[PDB]
Amino acid sequence: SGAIYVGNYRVVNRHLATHNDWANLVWEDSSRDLLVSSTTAQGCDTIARCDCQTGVYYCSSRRKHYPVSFSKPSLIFVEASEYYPARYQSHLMLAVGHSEPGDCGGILRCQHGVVGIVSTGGNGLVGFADVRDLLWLDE
Ligand SMILES: CCS(=O)(=O)c1ccc(OC)c(NC(=O)N2CCC[C@H](C(N)=O)C2)c1
Ligand SMILES: [Zn+2]
Repeated sequence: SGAIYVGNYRVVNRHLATHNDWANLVWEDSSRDLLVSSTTAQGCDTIARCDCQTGVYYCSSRRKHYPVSFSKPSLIFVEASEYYPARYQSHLMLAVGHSEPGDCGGILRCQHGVVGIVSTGGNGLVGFADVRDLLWLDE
């Protein structure tokens, strides 16, 4: 679990969105596993606007942060789950690191701010949904 709070927006994994997120829907994209809902309280998180390929992510299944080197956002094949059929997920960044399904939502950050959230994983792999291209999160 986990979310990003910036301005009047809450960014979460689309597969973990609540009834309240869908009732206050701003934008969603199944192909990216992202959903953004509106909030009444002001968020203070900062979104990175950069091309960093190194950062630190929070891993809840270890209660620890880990440094990662990650690939540029791209279309990557993701095996079927109870949430989605087998498909290509877009804007996904892959890295070597520990992750379990419940780690989705953990923030990945670089020196410029929030880069994305955990969205997929594998055997010694962790994948992050990028949010740096969503310029409207700041206006
Ligand atoms: C044996 C567990 S594992 O295959 O290593 C593993 C580690 C980590 C994992 O998530 C961090 C997973 N689960 C997933 O990647 N997904 C399930 C939830 C929806 C995700 C999506 N964006 O489509 C895909 C499996
Ligand atoms: Zn950066």
